[PDB]
Amino acid sequence: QRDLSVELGVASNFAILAKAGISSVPDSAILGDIGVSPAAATYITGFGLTQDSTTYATSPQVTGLIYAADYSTPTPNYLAAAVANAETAYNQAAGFVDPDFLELGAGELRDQTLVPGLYKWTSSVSVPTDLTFEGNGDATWVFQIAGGLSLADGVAFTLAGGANSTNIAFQVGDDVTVGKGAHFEGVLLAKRFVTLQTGSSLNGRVLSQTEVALQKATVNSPFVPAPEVVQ
Amino acid sequence: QRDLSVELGVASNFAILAKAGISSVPDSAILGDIGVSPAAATYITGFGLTQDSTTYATSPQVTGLIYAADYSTPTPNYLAAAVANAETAYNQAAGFVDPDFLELGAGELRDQTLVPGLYKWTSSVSVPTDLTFEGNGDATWVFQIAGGLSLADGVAFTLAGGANSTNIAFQVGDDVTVGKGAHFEGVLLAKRFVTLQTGSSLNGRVLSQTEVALQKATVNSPFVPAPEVVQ
Ligand SMILES: *[C@@H]1O[C@H](CO)[C@@H](O[C@H]2O[C@H](CO)[C@@H](O[C@@H]3O[C@H](CO[C@@H]4O[C@H](CO)[C@@H](O)[C@H](O)[C@@H]4O)[C@@H](O)[C@H](O)[C@@H]3O)[C@H](O)[C@H]2NC(C)=O)[C@H](O)[C@H]1NC(C)=O
Ligand SMILES: *[C@@H]1O[C@H](CO)[C@@H](O[C@H]2O[C@H](CO)[C@@H](O[C@@H]3O[C@H](CO[C@@H]4O[C@H](CO)[C@@H](O)[C@H](O)[C@@H]4O)[C@@H](O)[C@H](O)[C@@H]3O)[C@H](O)[C@H]2NC(C)=O)[C@H](O)[C@H]1NC(C)=O
Repeated sequence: QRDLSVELGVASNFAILAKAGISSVPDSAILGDIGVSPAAATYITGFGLTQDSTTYATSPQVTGLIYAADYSTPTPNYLAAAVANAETAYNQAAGFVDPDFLELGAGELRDQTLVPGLYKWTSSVSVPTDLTFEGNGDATWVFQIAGGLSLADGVAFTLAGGANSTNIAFQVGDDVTVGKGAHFEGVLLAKRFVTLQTGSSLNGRVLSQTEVALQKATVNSPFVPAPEVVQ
Repeated sequence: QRDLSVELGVASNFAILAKAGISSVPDSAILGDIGVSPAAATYITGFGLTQDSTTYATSPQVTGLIYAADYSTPTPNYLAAAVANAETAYNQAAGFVDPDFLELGAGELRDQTLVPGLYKWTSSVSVPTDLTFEGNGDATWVFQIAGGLSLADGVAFTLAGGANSTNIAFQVGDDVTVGKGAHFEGVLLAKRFVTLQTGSSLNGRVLSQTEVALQKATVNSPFVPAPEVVQ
């Protein structure tokens, strides 16, 4: 019943967006664009970046484009808006009041099934086992985590009942780590570091205010609609 | 006392933004960028556009850059966001309830002094004489006009008491016309056509969902902060 949609603005153009840097131990696999701002291109590492034709770059690990804050106009302002929009989104997700679940499992989410609503914690959160999201194509979930977030090696987020991960948002105050072969679902609004350990995969987006590290990770963000030109 | 700020997102990057076209009878003089989307560059007329180096154009009449929806990546998505943000802003300005002034002067604003607040009309609005905005550096005004808006030749909008035109918004449902040598203050959220007649001037921005016509007009939009790069 409650609308806990989070608005992402330009950030919904990005598989990954980071303020300070993005790194990869290859081969990672990214479906969607990636960007850093205010960081310049030197802080996107492990991608073997080739430039054009000079407002973006390409990389074999990115199906899509790579944007850095020191690229040619209008990328800088394109990125600044994505970043500010990402900050706006973080703060909205954190802004929600009157949670439905408070301190659930003392921070440990074990063989859980999460119904739609607001989940808050004052601690870190560990997911030792598979976690299920159940509700309809329109149900929204928001998670407010004041500490860090981890998923144990091999755990999967799975969707049930028609749940859509464009409607799942994680606001996290401290470092996030997705263990090896683990699977993540939703939009990751991280104030600090994010690490996607080897062979981990993520259906959603990663928006970090510091740094994003991928270790042979797979990131699949939703497609962007082609803005339709009037010739 | 009331916060009637309107959020413009990427549109605050633009002196002028239009959906269907921008035209000029030269020399107009624009401080700030201009853009059309979803329209392509063929619909920016009278500007003698030179292209780069291919994601934007220049024109002697534009101190700043020109963006069209058919320019090279990432301009299309840069523009789509500016445009959608402009639509969001229009709808917010129209969305406000409980006006302070309703049907003021039966649509005619004559030797008026407008205090901060919500002004609504179900009609068109004519300004036959100079109009004064009085309030502080933080006071906000919003105008909801269901019909058109005109300023008579030679009339000026003037600011008093520390009023700031970044805090003045006009939402207008039908064509706008600023007469010859007339002077406009504020953000113009126009659902249809906008015409700035010969020698008219505007301190603010013009955001139109159809077409913008300038006739030797002067448009001065607020400066955009350089997003500050981390090399
Ligand atoms: C999870 O939830 C996501 C968030 O909504 C869904 O995203 C999609 O939802 C619908 C999937 O079909 C899409 O709605 C469709 O939109 C098209 C748009 O086409 C054009 O739209 C123009 C307006 O901009 C119009 O001129 C005209 O309608 C034109 O056709 C529309 O045609 C369809 O009728 C339908 O309304 C929606 O656009 C899309 N959203 C995004 C962000 O891409 C996911 O589908 C959903 N997935 C699952 C597994 O549940
Ligand atoms: C009309 O109202 C406009 C809307 O506010 C005003 O716009 C300006 O307002 C202030 C004019 O001085 C500006 O505030 C200043 O912001 C600078 C920012 O500098 C840097 O900011 C970083 C954060 O992003 C920080 O790292 C650090 O602060 C750094 O210095 C700040 O330094 C100043 O202390 C001050 O706060 C404001 O930025 C600016 N807004 C815009 C949109 O440009 C107009 O000034 C006002 N004009 C009139 C005539 O009343």
